[PDB]
Amino acid sequence: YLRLFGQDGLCASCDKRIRAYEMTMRVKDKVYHLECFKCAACQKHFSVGDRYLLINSDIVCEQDIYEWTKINGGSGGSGGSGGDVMVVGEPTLMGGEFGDEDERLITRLENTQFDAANGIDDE
Ligand SMILES: [Zn+2]
Ligand SMILES: [Zn+2]
Repeated sequence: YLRLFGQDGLCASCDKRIRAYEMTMRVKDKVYHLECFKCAACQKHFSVGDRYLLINSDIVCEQDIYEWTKINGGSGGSGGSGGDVMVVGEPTLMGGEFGDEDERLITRLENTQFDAANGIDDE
């Protein structure tokens, strides 16, 4: 096996290399671009905090979910449990180094001060 530069999670929708920009969440088996993260029936874009359903090809929003599955699906309960929905995860930049090379060569003590407010949102 020969090594490759970049990412191994290509966009199964547009068949393009997911690198540098990407800014997407990790899906079940296949990874897709943010711009490519649109509905298969409405072609609309999804936002963080909303629940999405992954169809045979692309993502299908709750707006056309019933009518879409009704035409290309039907009836049939065969398999091993199926009825879960996932929320669109926030984008995480691949450009982030988290290492401690300075504390491994030289040992130094430092004092840090942080202020916390504490409080949750309801409305
Ligand atoms: Zn793509
Ligand atoms: Zn839709």
